[PDB]
Amino acid sequence: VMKLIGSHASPYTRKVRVVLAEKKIDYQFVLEDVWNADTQIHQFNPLGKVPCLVMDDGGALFDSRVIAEYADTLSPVARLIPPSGRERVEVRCWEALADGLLDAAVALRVEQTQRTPEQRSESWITRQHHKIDEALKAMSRGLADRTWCNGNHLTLADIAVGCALAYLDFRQPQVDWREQHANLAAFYTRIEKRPSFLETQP
Amino acid sequence: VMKLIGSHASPYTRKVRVVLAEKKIDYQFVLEDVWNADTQIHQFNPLGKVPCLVMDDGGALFDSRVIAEYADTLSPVARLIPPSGRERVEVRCWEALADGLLDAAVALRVEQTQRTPEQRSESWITRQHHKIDEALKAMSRGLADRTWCNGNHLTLADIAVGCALAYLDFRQPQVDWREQHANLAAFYTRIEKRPSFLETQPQAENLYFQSH
Repeated sequence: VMKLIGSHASPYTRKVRVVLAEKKIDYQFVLEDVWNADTQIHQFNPLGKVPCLVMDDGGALFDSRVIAEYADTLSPVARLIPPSGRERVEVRCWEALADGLLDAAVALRVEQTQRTPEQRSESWITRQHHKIDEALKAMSRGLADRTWCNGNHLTLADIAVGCALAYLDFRQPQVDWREQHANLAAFYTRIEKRPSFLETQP
Repeated sequence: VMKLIGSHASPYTRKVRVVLAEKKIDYQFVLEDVWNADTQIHQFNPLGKVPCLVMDDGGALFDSRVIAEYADTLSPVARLIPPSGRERVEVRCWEALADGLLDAAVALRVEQTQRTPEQRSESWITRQHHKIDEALKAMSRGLADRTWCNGNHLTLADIAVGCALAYLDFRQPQVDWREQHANLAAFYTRIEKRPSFLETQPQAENLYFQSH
């Protein structure tokens, strides 16, 4: 049974867990705290980050984009990444946009947990908030009046976006993205009802 | 003609520029300082980062992984990403390992340029150095005795690793990765002489090739 090393809070881990649920791939979830000085994560991921997927042969895979892509090939249930052309690049770019919102949101969390008050930079905080604001605007423009991010079915784009919006609710709950972007609010109301999202809340 | 927004120093931009050169895809390189208060980057990439590839119709693509992947499809010259199976995933994972080394080295550059001396965190600096150390060990272990990271030819894996090692030479020269890992030193000697690498050195930021 493949092992996924991660945490319940990690939104990049959540992206992978939603993918695995949507693909109906069996796995064992192994919890690790990567921020603790005595973490053992470097035995498996040289970058010291979660998620990391460890196979039966002991092969380790990372990061979340690589794992999600691999998982899509492992099972015939759902079609999360289009095989080619315009649709594939669109889906990859949506994943990058969502991962970039996560990067900014996680940076804001790291600024509070990994730096003392004297080490914190208000210009850095402002900069990450601006990225989140701009990413949300792009997601809203991109989705427009459509049900799905790309094509007419669930893809990794939807999963990635859903994880990003849910992570804002969890760690930046004062960011009122629903008020600014009604289509993203409606999108999330739909996606959060999926069992894959229900079973992977942070 | 597509426009690539980037900087000479940016190693993620370099990865894309190397890919574009290997693929023989024409593009216009548009220099941008994303750290300037007057930057225009958010008019193209909502994340405010380089590289960003802008198409004839104004459509914008990011990040470097997505751009490199798209670029491999645009031309029949070389195949930088295997179409499937085990080889594709291995190449994607190699790219993530190199990009993660870059993430740590860039985090160090940000700790220098975006934090005052009073704000700098020695624990954060140590953490990123540990990631670079561990990434280099994995790259060395993974490459072993082979000529290329994956299969019998240059792939995106080799390009990404090359840009990472070059980026350490450029911003972190005290990391003696050559002395630590003989196989990486030999790998880099082979890859740095490729025209795609020669034409994209971050050191070209200093305007040397505009001298007569």
